[PDB]
Amino acid sequence: KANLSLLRRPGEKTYTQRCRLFVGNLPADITEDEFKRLFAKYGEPGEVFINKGKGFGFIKLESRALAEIAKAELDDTPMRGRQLRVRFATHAAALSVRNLSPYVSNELLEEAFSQFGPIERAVVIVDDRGRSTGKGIVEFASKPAARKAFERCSEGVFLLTTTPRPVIVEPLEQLDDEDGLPEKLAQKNPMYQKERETPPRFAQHGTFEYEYSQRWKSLDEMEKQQREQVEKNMKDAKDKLESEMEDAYHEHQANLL
Amino acid sequence: KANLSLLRRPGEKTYTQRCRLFVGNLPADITEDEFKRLFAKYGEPGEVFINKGKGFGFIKLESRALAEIAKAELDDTPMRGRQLRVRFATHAAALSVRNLSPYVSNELLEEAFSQFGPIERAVVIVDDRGRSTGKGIVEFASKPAARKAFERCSEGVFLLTTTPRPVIVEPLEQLDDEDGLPEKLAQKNPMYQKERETPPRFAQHGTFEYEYSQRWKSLDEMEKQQREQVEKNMKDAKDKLESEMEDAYHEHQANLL
Repeated sequence: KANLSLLRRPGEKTYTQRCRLFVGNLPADITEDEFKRLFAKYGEPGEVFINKGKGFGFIKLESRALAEIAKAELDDTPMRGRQLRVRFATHAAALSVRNLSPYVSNELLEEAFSQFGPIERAVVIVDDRGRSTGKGIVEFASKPAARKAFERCSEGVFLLTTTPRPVIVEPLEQLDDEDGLPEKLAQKNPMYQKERETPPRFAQHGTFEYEYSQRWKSLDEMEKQQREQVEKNMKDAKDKLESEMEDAYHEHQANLL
Repeated sequence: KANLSLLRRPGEKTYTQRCRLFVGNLPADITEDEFKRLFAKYGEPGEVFINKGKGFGFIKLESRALAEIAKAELDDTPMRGRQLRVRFATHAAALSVRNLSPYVSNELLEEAFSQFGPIERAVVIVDDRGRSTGKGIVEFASKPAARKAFERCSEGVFLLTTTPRPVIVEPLEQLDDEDGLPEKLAQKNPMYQKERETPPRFAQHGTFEYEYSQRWKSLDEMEKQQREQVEKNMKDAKDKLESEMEDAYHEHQANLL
């Protein structure tokens, strides 16, 4: 109980953006001291922010594990007749990385990107078999550090290993698969009422909806084929570049024998 | 303490695949009764599986919240000199859904797909602004139920609302951004030693690595443009189909005046 530092993982930084919780649906009469009291069981807080009138707040805890337990224990709990909503806040300094060679590790990715500023986390995304997907995520402590990493890697050629594969850096798309789109918000849409008139169904042959849908599916099948062809054409161009460059290199070494 | 049912969220099913934890690096002398004792604090277990010789096990807890707390409290804890690894198991019956209209909700998606078998969870993926991305996830309790949903929606025209948008059902790609690719596994690769010889760097002008990388980047820029063009061409074909079908429908209604 006294040593909460036991929840910190090896090499984990403390009070990162991954330790930040959002709390929504707070009663309008909440105080900052009361909001701190709600999280007192989870050690010393880092940043604390409350917006009384909109009933929401932010709090940073010491470790990811502490934040996960606090989220699990406080989410959907009542406070003066309001069920609280506790969620992890969205990361404001995260970047996607791609064109990673198969031997690039989480630690190498962190070493490399640390030159642009302090890293909270860097990870190589792997498939169900543990093989690299060639993609990764880099999370910086601040937005300027991410912006430098993004600008420098786009302007210059950032290489991680002997084999010169340039890292491609792009902003990370932050998507929500937790709350998603609840009926309560979809109801607010003006078309919703007319849209729910026809329930879920399999379209019947000899109807306009079946004809339109079958034709739409054939266009979607065509799009996938065209996408797959572009990928194959450009992969062939990339492989031809690799061979041309290796031949030019071997011709150079020959001139130096 | 006595009523663990308080951690179950509204409408949440109990003992789902989302309540299943994987535990790795168990000592070779573990017993099933001892493995159950490690999780006794987290209520009655569901399915329990242990493989003694490989030092791993699976356990199902009552609610997602219970599983998150157990994961957070037991991960990286010592057991007879071995640090345990606790993770959420991968879902074995999950499907991706796309071409969803903007007023399709999590609840509608669940209602619809429940005809193929019991649903554990169905969710519409939303962006940072809460707007539908047009994509969703459907998690079934069993593999045959997912296979039916996948086969029927591919063969037939499954529609969710009045506006006939066919749902496109595809298997969900299960990727790992938690453990990723650690150095300990990348080290096992035969090229790793030769690959780490050249440290992370910006390539210098007037080198073969700079020339190859700049040319590779221009081919990657070309691929993105070609991908974006295919998308635009096929979107124009889809929009033209929508107009042709609406005109054919209005011509039909005219014949019925």
